[PDB]
Amino acid sequence: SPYLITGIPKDPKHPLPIRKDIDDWYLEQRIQLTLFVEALTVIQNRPLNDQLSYFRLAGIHGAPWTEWDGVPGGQKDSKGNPTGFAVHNNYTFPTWHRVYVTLYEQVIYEAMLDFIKQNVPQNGKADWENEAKQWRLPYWDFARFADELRLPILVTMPMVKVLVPGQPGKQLSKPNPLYRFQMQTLMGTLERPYAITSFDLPFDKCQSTTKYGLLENYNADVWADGGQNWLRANLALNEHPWYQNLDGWDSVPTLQDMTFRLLTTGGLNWGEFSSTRYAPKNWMNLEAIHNNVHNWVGGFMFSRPGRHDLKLWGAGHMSSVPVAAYDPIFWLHHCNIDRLTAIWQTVNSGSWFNDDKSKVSKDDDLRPFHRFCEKTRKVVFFRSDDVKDWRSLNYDYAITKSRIRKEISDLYGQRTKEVYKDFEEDYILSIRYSRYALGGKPFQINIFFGDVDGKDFYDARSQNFVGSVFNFSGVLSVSQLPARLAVHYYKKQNKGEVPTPRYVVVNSQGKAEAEVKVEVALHKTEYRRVADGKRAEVDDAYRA
Amino acid sequence: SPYLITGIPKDPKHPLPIRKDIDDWYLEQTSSNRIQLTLFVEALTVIQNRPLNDQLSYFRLAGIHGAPWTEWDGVPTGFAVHNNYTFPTWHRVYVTLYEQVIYEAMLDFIKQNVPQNGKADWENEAKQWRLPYWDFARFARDELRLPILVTMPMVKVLVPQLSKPNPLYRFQMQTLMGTLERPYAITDLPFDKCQSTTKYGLLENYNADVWADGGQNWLRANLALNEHPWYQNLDGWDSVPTLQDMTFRLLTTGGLNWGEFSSTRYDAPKNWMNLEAIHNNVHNWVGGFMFSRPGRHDLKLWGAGHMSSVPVAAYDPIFWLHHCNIDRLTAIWQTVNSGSWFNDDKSKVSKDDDLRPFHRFCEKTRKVVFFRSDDVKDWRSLNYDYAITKDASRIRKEISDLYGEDYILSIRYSRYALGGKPFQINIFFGDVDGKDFYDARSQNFVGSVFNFSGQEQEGVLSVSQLPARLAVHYYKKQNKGEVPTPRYVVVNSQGKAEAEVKVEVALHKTYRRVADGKRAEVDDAYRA
Ligand SMILES: [O-][O-]
Ligand SMILES: [Cu+2]
Ligand SMILES: [Cu+2]
Ligand SMILES: [Cu+2]
Ligand SMILES: [Cu+2]
Repeated sequence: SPYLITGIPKDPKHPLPIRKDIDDWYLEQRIQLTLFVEALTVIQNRPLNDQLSYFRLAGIHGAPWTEWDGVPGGQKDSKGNPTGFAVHNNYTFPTWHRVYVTLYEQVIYEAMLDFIKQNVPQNGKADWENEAKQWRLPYWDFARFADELRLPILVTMPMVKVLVPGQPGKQLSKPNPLYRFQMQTLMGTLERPYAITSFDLPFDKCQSTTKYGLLENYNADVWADGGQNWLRANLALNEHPWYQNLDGWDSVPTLQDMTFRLLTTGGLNWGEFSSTRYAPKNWMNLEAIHNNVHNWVGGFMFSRPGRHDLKLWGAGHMSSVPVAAYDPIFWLHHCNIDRLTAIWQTVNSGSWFNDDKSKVSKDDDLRPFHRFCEKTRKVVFFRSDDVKDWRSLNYDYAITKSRIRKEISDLYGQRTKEVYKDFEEDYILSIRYSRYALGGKPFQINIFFGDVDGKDFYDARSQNFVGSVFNFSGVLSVSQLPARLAVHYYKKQNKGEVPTPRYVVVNSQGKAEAEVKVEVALHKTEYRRVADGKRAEVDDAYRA
Repeated sequence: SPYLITGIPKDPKHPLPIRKDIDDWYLEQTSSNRIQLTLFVEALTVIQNRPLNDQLSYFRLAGIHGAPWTEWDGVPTGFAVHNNYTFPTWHRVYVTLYEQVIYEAMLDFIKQNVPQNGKADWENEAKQWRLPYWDFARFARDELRLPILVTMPMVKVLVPQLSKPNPLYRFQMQTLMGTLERPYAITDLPFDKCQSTTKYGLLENYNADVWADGGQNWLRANLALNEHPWYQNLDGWDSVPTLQDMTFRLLTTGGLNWGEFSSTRYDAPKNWMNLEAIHNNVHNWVGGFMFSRPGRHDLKLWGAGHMSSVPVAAYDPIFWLHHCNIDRLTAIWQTVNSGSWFNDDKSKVSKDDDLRPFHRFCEKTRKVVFFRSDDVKDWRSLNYDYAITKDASRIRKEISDLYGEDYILSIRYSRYALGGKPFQINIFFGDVDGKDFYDARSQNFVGSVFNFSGQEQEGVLSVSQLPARLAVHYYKKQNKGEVPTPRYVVVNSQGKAEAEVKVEVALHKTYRRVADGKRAEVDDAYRA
């Protein structure tokens, strides 16, 4: 039978339960924690031929590009480009992923019920079923201060203590299914047709998902499980201009600034908000922010030229669209992207596929996700209008359940406001590029104000770095970066002059790509364009 | 009981088998017939899963060294010898104990898992296997590194093929070590809140549940292991890892007596480069000892772990691989200093100390007695060897191949300067950054001395030596030829500077003292 995606079934006793912040949810805890851990462990341990195994569910998103729920799987097109179900660089990006997250949530809920049926004693039946019915997939608030932004506590824990129903007072420390996804062998040697086999990282050599764990110049057996370098990921997540590392300047995490802007800027239409797909004012979009977070969580650079004692590179699944869904944090990230969509919808209530560009895609089938159309009595694919109201999938968020503008400021606008207040003008960077510029491989666009260090053009530790744009998806693509504070620093160092944005396109070997076109400009409001960007050159040894 | 320690029994098919470099061995084993690798993985797994009342469980064998300070083998401060001249010999017997237990567990594994017609092949491999050593001072297969196998969470083994958790990656118990059953509970750093050993995994500003298993930050460990002067960070200067230089010097410098070579104990200065001091820094570099740092930092390079901590270091499986190489360095030095064995007025006293709790049978009396140092002067009597000492005629050239005006830093300190707590003495040439006085990334950093401890015997202090030739050469070039006055900072586990700690630091040149060290002030928020 087709798998009909409904969201968790509606119980009068459980009216629109909320998806909680995963750090809040964990800190308060332990039946729901036990349920989620036990259910997800079962799901991750299902066989490859079980379509509701974790592997096959993550598989929907990308590699290994197989069928799912009876829907033919993908393949490389005539361009040489892998074709799968997930939508990137198009206006259905938020709605495709809305249904995807709901699928995952529903499968977990059903495994929770099966866990209760097999493991909980009569005394505890109804309480445990009650918690299953109130549970919803937690979100990771990547833009909320945990002083700094952080990966969820639970994601950084290799083991988690759970309850043992029937043995009161007894708890067990179990492998945490949110920490990593581990298979029984290297993903490159799975049974056909499931092997993860173009990609520029050795994901065929991984048994487990990893964050920053893949580096060139280590034994290939290290890549089987490169570990969870969550401290490194937290560092990347707190990216900000380089000058803010100097004494006497305050910092603001660029991710939080971007998210505050995304949620509070008015006058965007759906097409502008929903996607990177292409007034530079309106280029700050959901998908661009989501792309940078993918990069910062997983890492995308496998190597770096030269010799470096401190090694800040390292690659991992979340930066790679074909395999990102295997990392258990993928779903928590997309749960928050769904939350951000709901928030924006709530404060932009008429802007639903409302422009001439996105209207073309409004009625796209969101394959492979089935539902029953009661009006025609047929099994059909989800469409974006079916999930316009996320509440018809029987979940909500606290923030979307009157005080939403205040809550946005309180969660994402306090630091920005505090530091900006020290300086009444805004500056932004516009960035436009082609996701195909490097034959489909990912790349990072880094922008600098002032001289670029030809051996160090990578991150917030690089002299004069201002911000990055990550080409996750591998028509054009756009993004936007805050630039106000970095321009102020530059003006201070350079007699008030406005800086020329300088950019470098960095590939997964940490080298600069000279023929990837990027259009970068600096804009000002008391927006007008005030400087045109230029490519910076790097050292000979660092040139692709 | 008693458990008689003998080394692996002699087998005429296996004359004096060598303890191999663990990276070479792992590549031999994987580079399909991985029988020795399977044997070591499976046997150490079984040993790690033995119960606490089994004195041959991993926990109890590690417990000999320090916490939780219980009996072992009927023998009622840990047993481990530190800051004394029996440091190399006590640990020689300890490593042999570990190796023999694993071998016996290998035989058990074969009896349990190998079909009858395969047993001879598998037994042949067990009998050839010896505990591999970690060559912490050899460039790994550009830089020094933790062993390949220590950095792998999972390892593929034969089923007499299958991926299994790697018992060399961590030691994991089923509960937090603070809650174990009396008397075994591990109850400074929150080691009671650990279920697993960790490298750099304990940081203060994170949820305590993170500490249950702080992970294996092996990239950070590798960075520490490659410690060298800050200036070698700059374009386009060449770098030399201090650990490799120290090791080359330890092995090639003639004229030390056993007392000088064997220990940090100080009851001149050119002779303060000793085995125990190098071993101490490696402990720090593998595990990390700083739990916190004051002030605002984007890049967080601190974090603490078991290997930096005397009472719990033996729980980390790399402990044994590190001590295997310390034993190899002893054997190399013995080979090139053959007349120097507890043979000076200082160390002679300690030679007949019983190496408790380790039992052996005396053939002269047919009694069970304790090991003494002279019983293991010849390590081959324990039926193992090292390639480098089995072929001794070339030893000088191999040492050079592997690890190879002079200026040296001398450092004399009390292990109990902070009441027994660990600390790191960092030395600088030039101005010190009052908010960054910690490592190779800190401006003008030259090198560190780690106090591996956790009051000192009257009249007893500790010494170490650091290479300084390249660092002085740089500072003079950059500073109008000025010979640098060494500046020191004594750093505690909170990343703050301990000003009420007196250390004796001095710069010597070919040796004559040419400069006296001074304590560097740091920012107020960074002062202990
Ligand atoms: O979007 O993954
Ligand atoms: Cu996606
Ligand atoms: Cu995504
Ligand atoms: Cu010891
Ligand atoms: Cu030691």
